[PDB]
Amino acid sequence: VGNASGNWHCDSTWLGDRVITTSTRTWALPTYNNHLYKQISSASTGASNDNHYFGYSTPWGYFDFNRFHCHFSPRDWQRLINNNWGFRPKRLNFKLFNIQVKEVTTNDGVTTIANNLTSTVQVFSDSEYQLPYVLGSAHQGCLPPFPADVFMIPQYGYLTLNNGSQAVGRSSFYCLEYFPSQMLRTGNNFTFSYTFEDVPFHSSYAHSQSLDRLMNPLIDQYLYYLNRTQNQSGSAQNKDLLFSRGSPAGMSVQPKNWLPGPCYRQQRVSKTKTDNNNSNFTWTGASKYNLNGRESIINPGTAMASHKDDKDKFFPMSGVMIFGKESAGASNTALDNVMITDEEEIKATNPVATERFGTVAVNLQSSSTDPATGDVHVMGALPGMVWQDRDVYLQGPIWAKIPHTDGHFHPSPLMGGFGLKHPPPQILIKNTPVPANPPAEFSATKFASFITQYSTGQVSVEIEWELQKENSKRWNPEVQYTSNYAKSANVDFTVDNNGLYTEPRPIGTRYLTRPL
Amino acid sequence: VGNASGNWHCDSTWLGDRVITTSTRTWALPTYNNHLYKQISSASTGASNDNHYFGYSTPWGYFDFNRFHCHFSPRDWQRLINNNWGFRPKRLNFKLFNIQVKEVTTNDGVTTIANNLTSTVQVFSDSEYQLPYVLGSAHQGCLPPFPADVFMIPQYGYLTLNNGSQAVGRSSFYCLEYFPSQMLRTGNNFTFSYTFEDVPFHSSYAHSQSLDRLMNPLIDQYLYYLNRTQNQSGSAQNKDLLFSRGSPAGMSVQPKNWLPGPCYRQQRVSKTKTDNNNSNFTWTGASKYNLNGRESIINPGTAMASHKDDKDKFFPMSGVMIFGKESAGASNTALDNVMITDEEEIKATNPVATERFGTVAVNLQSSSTDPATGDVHVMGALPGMVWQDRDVYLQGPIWAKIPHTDGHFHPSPLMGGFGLKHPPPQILIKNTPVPANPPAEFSATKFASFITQYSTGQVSVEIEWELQKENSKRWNPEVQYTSNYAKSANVDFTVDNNGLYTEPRPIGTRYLTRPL
Amino acid sequence: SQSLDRLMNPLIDQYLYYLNRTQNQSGSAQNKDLLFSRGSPAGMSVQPKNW
Amino acid sequence: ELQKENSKRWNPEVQYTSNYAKSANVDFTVDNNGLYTEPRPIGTRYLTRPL
Amino acid sequence: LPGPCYRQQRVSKTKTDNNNSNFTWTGASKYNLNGRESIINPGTAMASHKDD
Amino acid sequence: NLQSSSTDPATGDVHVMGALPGMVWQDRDVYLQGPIWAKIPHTDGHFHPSP
Repeated sequence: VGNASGNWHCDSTWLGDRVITTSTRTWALPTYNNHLYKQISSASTGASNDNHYFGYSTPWGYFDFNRFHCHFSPRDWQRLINNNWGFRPKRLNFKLFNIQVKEVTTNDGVTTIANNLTSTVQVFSDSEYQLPYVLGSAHQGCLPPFPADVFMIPQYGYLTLNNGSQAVGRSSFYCLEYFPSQMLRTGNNFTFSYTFEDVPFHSSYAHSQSLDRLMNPLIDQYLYYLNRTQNQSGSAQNKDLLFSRGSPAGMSVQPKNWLPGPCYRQQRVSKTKTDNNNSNFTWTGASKYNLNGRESIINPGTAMASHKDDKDKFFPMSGVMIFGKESAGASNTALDNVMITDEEEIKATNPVATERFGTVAVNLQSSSTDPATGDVHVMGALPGMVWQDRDVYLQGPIWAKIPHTDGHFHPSPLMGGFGLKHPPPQILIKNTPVPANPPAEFSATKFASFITQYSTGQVSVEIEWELQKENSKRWNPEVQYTSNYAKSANVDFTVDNNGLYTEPRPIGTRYLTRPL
Repeated sequence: VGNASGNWHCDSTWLGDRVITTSTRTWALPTYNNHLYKQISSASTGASNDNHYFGYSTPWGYFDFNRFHCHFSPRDWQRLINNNWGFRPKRLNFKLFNIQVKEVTTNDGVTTIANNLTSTVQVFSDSEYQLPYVLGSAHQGCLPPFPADVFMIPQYGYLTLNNGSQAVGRSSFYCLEYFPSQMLRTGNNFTFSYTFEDVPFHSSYAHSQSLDRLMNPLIDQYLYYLNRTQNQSGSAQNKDLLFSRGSPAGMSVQPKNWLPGPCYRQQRVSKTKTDNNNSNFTWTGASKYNLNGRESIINPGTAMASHKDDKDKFFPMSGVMIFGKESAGASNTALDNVMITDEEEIKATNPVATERFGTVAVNLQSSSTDPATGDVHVMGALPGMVWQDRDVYLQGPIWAKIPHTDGHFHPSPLMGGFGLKHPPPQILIKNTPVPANPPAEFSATKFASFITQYSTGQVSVEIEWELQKENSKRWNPEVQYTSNYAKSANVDFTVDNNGLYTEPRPIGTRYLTRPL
Repeated sequence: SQSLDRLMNPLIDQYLYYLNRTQNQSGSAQNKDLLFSRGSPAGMSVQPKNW
Repeated sequence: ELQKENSKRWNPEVQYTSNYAKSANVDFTVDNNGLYTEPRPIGTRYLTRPL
Repeated sequence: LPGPCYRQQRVSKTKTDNNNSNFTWTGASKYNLNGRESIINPGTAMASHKDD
Repeated sequence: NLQSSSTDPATGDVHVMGALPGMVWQDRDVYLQGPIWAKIPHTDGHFHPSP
């Protein structure tokens, strides 16, 4: 009661091929739905057969830290980037301590808050993945990137089989109260350990060679190919068949061994509105998939390059990660209030999201006006493909539960990060309802007179990350993320005079190089 | 919760060649910056390119006892002085107990304070010197020289590379929340031990001989020197060269072996305004150094004597330690509200801050009107120099972190005291934020509704001081600091009818004598 | 990350004083007098340093 | 013998890097005539530490 | 860099080459210590004469 | 001084130095009839305590 339940453990430790990050934040949890489960749907709303949903709202909250900046600090994030070809999660240690349940009452303008010492808050971990996993969707409410900040616990809500604002019979309704949970008073605590499964290192490197440019620029090939089918000689046209062998002179015609990654073309958009086509093609123009009638737009889809060459002003309509900007709005907001990621270090293996994959024949030439070369806007597969995946970001996601089905393909989370069959389980928390003064005679009616109260406390999260040191005999210097040494009124990743932490821009992880 | 976390340990123990002082004070710590870090600078203010700054304000407080009177009592300070040639710090024991976190609320004039039993206060020690050390600067907020007094914990604030109210890229922003800290409830406590590094004893002695007066006043020297170059004989002038050997008759011309300490002349100022020159030369006249454009005045600089001979009414414009006077103001204030220290027992080795170091030749005499003897106002170095350092005072500083660079010189803190590569680390303390009642639906916006509350408690500090007994065969009595045995209405170092502790005047440490 | 002249805490004053003004303003143009003030973030170039 | 850095500096550090921009000549290499050239001198002071 | 230096006045052994007057005191180099200043004998280790 | 449109230079003779990192010097030679030792004054500090 009068004894601390835990200490403030927050720091980072660098150990050769491993790094350990520990974060601690102060949280606050209010009573949700007034201790009630509620049925929710898109019934009697803006409608739209492509936005219908059916689920439930639980009085439970949940802890989430699926954002990198929850663990690594800007400086740490830098050290990782400039010196490591890759990294991965390993172990996990979750702590919940210093439970403070506060009771609140108001009257005639007077609002006084008191301590309900004899109160409990329930906690449990869905370590069997029996409940709907909602951490895969980049939602807000995670641990504040700034340690001194205080946050609220996001409310838990799930969805089920819906048929246009109307459920089916095979739909599932889950009750979190049907789970064994540990009740904690002001002097209690809650600990939990997790072990990440074996997954490939993240690509924190950028290729030094393009898939199409691997051969030796000094030696010819012992292979030949159809050079000219027209045959020049002074007769304008005379058919004939001629062949030639590859050479540094013509690299685009040499026989390769592999092919660029898959491709699902999207529409292009210029940052300068003055350069954009008119009309509102946001929806009617965007690329989307059709799933049981209701079709959904495609966010960062197939890992494709954002822009080509110098044209750094273009970007996929919905093929890039876009983060907020502290003060940014919810609906309006212009460019100067958002941050668009630039997937560029992928142009060496993956195609460009806006342009075509390639060209394919469509007919024969038997006395027919050949050819028929048609543009390809959607590929996928083909034995021999080689591609990079989407890069992760400081404020970007971390992991995502790989849907349990009969099959999948390169289960890399399209939003970036790691795909885990068994990811860090959901940690659910809830304030125990404390009924107010009951009547003086029995009433089998559902009780509804509860004492309004909330709870606060700290929370620690320790994660051990396995690194992968770089081994390159590259002679010339490397590209490194650095801060503008120039004079400035504001220091990047700090606080303003009003005291507010702002993240200047998103940061990738691909700066060091490696031969393809 | 209902059990004391510690006792009131405050006393002194004299043990031959060692003395142990233990102090205990009651502290109070309010929430700073509303749990926020803020960017601060001299942007949009009185300007002045010599007063620009750029730093940050932390919600953290800090414990400081870098003042002698925090440990030694007036009587103790006397015993030390009258009987010891020197002394030094040895061990350190810091205790933090009886944590009392109080919660406060106000409404319609009504202000009631309550106990938040289930609350914590964070504490940690920068034992790796990773954070900006701000104890070197004689700031206020230390432990009250009077035990019964209660004090507040000073707020922590640091500065970084600034370019005229505008930072650079190489500037550093530190977050104290990124440090592992121990959280304490009402029944918890915090202990810490430190070991002072090996440093020379402080000079608690005054020389019995002047550097220029060491030789035997009864014996001549076997060395000669140019006595007269004019040659008298009745021809008014006749060149010639004559030599003579040293003698008690002429001591100022005898060959010595050493030289007085360094010197950086300052302007002189008389206590009697009527004797002072007109105008405001405080700035345009004072001595200062130029560091990257912005120049800063020089406080107690090179250890030089304050006044010479009888002229005890003069003092360096900025070469002496000046303490307040309890009721003294901040800007105005006249002589009768300040206390100026008198560095006098140093005239035997060190020069006078106001006068010149000496005279130096500036040319030859080859048929040229010699000499050229020019005054010296700045010296430093020279093999053979010997000097004393600035004396410490009862209310004066104690230690100071020696800046980590490639080199330094006699790293004695100019303000006096001891120079420590690894000084007593900074002890930072902070009230854990307790969020008020949150909404009923999620909001990823930065939380800002906190329950206002403060904390109080005691704090113990034990320090073992190594002494250095005196060994002098001096026959005649010594000078001792004593109290005016005469009748008086007020007893020195006590309290008035209104109950207020006042320190009559500053006290040096140099009373006993020792042959040079 | 810090300049020798800029180490002190930009939030706390100093318990040390120094000769602030030797001219003394009051409406008599010039009137000598001696006045002192203690260091402050307001005037860092006049605060007592250590090195 | 090296001396690893131990700084709890939050914000990124200044690092020596190569101009990622397009260029006809790669720094610290050889020209068509085969001659090694060193673009410019390089210091060693990029990382930071509290004074 | 060469060692420290505290220049002194020069004197020729041949009086005929010396400047007039008695600069022995008013010309010599000395330090000031608490009012009473004292001449400087062999001070900073400096060479006596140069070249020939 | 500087040279900004100002009649430079200003090269002034030095008659007193001392210190400066990088200095190297010899000490006074001893003589057959010369001194031998000398007690180094006990103070807070000194510099190359060669008599």
